[PDB]
Amino acid sequence: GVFNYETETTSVIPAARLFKAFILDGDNLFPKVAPQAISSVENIEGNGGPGTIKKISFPEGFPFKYVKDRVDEVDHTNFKYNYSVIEGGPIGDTLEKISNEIKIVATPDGGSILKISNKYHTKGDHEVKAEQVKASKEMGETLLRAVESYLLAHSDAYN
Ligand SMILES: O=S(=O)(O)c1cccc2cccc(Nc3ccccc3)c12
Repeated sequence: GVFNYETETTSVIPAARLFKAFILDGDNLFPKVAPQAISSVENIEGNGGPGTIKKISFPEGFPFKYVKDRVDEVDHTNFKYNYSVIEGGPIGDTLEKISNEIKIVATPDGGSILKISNKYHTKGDHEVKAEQVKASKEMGETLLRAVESYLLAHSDAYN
């Protein structure tokens, strides 16, 4: 079945720039700005649109070795990005996939709000518990803050 978790968070970076950097160039940026959270990002198949598979490797000592993420949809107009965790880490005989949706909305103060949905699809009925969702939110927030700091310090990046 499906467990749905939603959260919101804010950024001081304008939506279109954040989307370009944080969403569209995560493969380059994440290992660069947050090597302590993501060791590498490998493009396995696809040119960036629906169906593109990436392998995200975590550094030694992390709970999981890697996940493979599949790009589901990329909306350049409305700053929406949907992707699914389809292999590795928590995926296996109890969890089929985690389907994620991210939308970035402009705010009049020149920042943005990120609205995030994560839907865990389980095999049989055993539950997703707070600890796995908490860890996921922590990682996402660490990645956001690292990218934000980089975009603040490198004004010519992603204009
Ligand atoms: O979805 S993620 O792709 O990890 C993600 C991507 C980008 C930014 C995120 C910010 C906060 C939490 C996330 N994950 C999250 C995890 C559990 C519950 C709610 C949000 C973020």
